[PDB]
Amino acid sequence: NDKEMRAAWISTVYNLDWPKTKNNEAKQKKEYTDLLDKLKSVGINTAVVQVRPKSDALYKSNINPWSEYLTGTQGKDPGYDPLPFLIEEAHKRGMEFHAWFNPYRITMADESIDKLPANHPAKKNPSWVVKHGNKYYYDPGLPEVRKYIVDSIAEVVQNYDIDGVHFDDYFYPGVSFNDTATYQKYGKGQNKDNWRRENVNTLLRDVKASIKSIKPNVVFGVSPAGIWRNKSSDPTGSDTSGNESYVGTYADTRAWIKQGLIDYVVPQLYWPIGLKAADYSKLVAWWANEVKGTNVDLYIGQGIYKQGQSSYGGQNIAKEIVQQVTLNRKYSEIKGSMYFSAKDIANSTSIQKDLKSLYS
Repeated sequence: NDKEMRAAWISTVYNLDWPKTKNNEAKQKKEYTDLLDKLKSVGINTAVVQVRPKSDALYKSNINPWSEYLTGTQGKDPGYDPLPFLIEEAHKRGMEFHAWFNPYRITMADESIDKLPANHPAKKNPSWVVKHGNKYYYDPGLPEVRKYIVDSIAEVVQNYDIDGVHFDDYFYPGVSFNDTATYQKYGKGQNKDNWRRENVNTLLRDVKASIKSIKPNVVFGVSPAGIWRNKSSDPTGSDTSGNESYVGTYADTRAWIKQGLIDYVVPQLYWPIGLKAADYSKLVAWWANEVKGTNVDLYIGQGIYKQGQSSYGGQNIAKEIVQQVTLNRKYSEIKGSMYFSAKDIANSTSIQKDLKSLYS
């Protein structure tokens, strides 16, 4: 058992949630504690903080360079290690802390691979690197890549009092990923798509095992995209027609659940109730079902960033959050929620009011 999960994602990429200010220890800290206070005032009991937004570290590592989002320049030492502060301030307020990693990302759109610092693992191991479109990734199919990611996670589990380790929804960036050489070396001739899915499964499985061998009671969870497979691809799938995690991304969430490769799962149900392509009410039911008779905790990823902007087709989730969570609580298999993202709680008094009424 446990109390209802009420988490907020605190994203560090492009300084989305924290920190707003660069090159200012005192202000970064105050911005974090101000943010935590806001989240705690509405019932948030867990902070899920992106400590590796981009093959980098918001912490002192012997493996991964300092994150550019602290100072503007990757590899630049900010003069303090943020992570202990971020954990200890969360714990002081009675909140759990999950460290959030992006495993395969190296660059964002259109950045140069030659502007990485010399000790960057992708600089030191160029054979690990795959270009897809306007971005570069670590190859999920290389054993050495998976070891490096396991070792990167293990360092944090060893050195810090985290409660959880968390991956979000980025696995493979598309079907056309140029892993031919790696497939030839390790794929045993298997169907390439299944091979890719199992590369992802293998990473999750090695990470869980590494976590447990250091700290048995630290949890491991993943927030994949809200659709695994549509009914049209697999009749046991969901009555939906959106994008499927099973094939773009090769995030085979069912298999993760069936084999207990994770302690919790957080499908991103970032759509309104009654939306034809991805109806929230249908997906909560489907996912409640997926975890029946397992020990995997299900949390719903809540898309409160959608507040009626034309960018998202006028979809307004924030407006119906009370309805969404009230529906969640009708399923005993659902053990709480994760809100994308913390800035939306911070910046909107109506969201605050609505969360307070759910969590008082």
